[PDB]
Amino acid sequence: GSSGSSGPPPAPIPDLKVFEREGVQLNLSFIRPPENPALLLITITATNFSEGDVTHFICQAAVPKSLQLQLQAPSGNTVPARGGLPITQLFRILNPNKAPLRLKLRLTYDHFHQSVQEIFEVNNLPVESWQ
Repeated sequence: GSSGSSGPPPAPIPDLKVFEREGVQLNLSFIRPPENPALLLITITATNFSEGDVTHFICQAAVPKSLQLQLQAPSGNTVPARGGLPITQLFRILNPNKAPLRLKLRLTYDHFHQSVQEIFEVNNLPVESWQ
């Protein structure tokens, strides 16, 4: 029939701020699937509110040999400046070596008919991720 489980609620991981712009806003989400504990599915949420619709957005990353990285198919190289739907990209990472490393986030796009290049490294990652 139908049966849940016996036990208290776990402790998930709250979003993480990596990039904040007067118009653009990027958020980081960590997912830890039960089937694969050593697997870390990271997600990105780039929102645009400014009066300049973004296009041809490029999202890249970098990880140390120890870990792995998988670039999944995007959703669209276009972001609505009218609070529409942001872009999301899936990235698989293997941390079986039990080594809590960091992740690099490379951003490259065009805004207001101008070149927008900003690179940063998320060093304020949560402990639960590896722990």
